[PDB]
Amino acid sequence: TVLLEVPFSARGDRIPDAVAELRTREPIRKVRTITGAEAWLVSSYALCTQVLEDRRFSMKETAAAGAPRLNALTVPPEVVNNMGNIADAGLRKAVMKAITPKAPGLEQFLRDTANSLLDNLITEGAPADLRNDFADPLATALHCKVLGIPQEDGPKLFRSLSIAFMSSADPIPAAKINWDRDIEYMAGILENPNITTGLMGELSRLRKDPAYSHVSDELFATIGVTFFGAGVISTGSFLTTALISLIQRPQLRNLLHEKPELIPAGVEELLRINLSFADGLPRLATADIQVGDVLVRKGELVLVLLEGANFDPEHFPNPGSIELDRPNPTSHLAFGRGQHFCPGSALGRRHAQIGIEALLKKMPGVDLAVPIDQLVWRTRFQRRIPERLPVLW
Ligand code: HEM
Ligand SMILES: O=C1N[C@@H](Cc2ccc(O)c(Br)c2)C(=O)N[C@H]1Cc1ccc(O)cc1
Repeated sequence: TVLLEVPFSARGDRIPDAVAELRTREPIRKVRTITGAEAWLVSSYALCTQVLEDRRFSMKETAAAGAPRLNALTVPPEVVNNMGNIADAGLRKAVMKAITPKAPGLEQFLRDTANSLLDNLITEGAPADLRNDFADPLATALHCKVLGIPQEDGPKLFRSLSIAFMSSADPIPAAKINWDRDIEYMAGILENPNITTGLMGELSRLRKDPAYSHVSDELFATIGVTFFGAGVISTGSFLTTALISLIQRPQLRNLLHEKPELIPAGVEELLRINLSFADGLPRLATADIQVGDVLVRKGELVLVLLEGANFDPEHFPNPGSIELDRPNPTSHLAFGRGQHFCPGSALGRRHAQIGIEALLKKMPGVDLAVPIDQLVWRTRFQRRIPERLPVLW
């Protein structure tokens, strides 16, 4: 037999039994990735947290030439260090402030957009596709608003994402074509006097402030492309797979419909059980480090399996059940942990909370319109998502 291959399954509606078996028997284990490289797969909560909290397991160094790779880069190697570059430029605080869900009227815009999308699906009649005609457009509209760019430019930027977030064994020619085009777009945005709000409006002002005169135009444009792409793919894919988990739990769907004040706690549990990340989070050891029973050596690749941690019964008893009264509800790893913890975590929560609130009000009887096994799971991608999510109500 050949060495165990990752990823185990592209399905986002069920966790393979192999995960709990590995976690119990071999919570750090050698595997082979799609590139042919070997890596250490970490699958318990305790070891996942250890890796993510030790900066000697480096994100930036995953991009080094000659390193064992989870997958091929779809961005320039410097962009793997995006958050470090933002910090070095003195821009971290300003970026964080621009992506909070607390801007005036942002939540009202999200509710208005979600309700408009749902009204259009109702008018058209069932079946409706909740990914392509709800979750993704809501994510795209949110990110255009947060960035300050025209809503009408969302669709073209969005069309780059089915390639940009591929998890490929080899470089992707289309990823470069789309990247260069999207960078050119954001560079034009920085020069566009109509763009005065949101993240791009703020970056456009900082760009002309003397305290930032030597920050490169490349970085300013890159911030726009990366925050659009990462935010849209992550929120769209999370909401889509959360809606599946909700539809498959009619008792919970009815509880949240009747008591919407529980939606935040329900979204936190949906984050915990979410299988949206298709691969473990990659890190390269910069030193020899003991992790459980394995001495990881300098230069080796480690993969932090989020669902390994989030379904670990030693941390979350009865892990496959959504329970709204856990004592450790936000201690999941859905947004990562440590140096690279997701900077858009609050916006991602609010996107999902508002999307679910609106859906349950407009379509309280929402149900799958096809048997669940008929969903088509995207392969070789950095997220797990169904190509279409057909529902009736
Ligand atoms: C539910 C939605 C979201 C989920 C589940 C999610 C998940 C994650 C995870 C797990 C990481 C850690 C990656 C790693 O450590 O290797 C991360 C990082 C990141 N996320 Fe999110 N995310 C979401 C929403 C967003 C949003 C809305 C934005 C921006 C608008 C965003 C931007 C980023 C960026 C830029 C990073 C990289 C941070 C860094 O390298 O230090 N995410 N996200
Ligand atoms: O900001 C970043 N940090 C790192 C780490 C990272 C990688 C994949 C993700 O899913 C997440 Br989330 C984080 C990076 O390599 N790239 C960007 C995200 C990004 C944006 C647009 C793209 O086309 C491709 C990647």
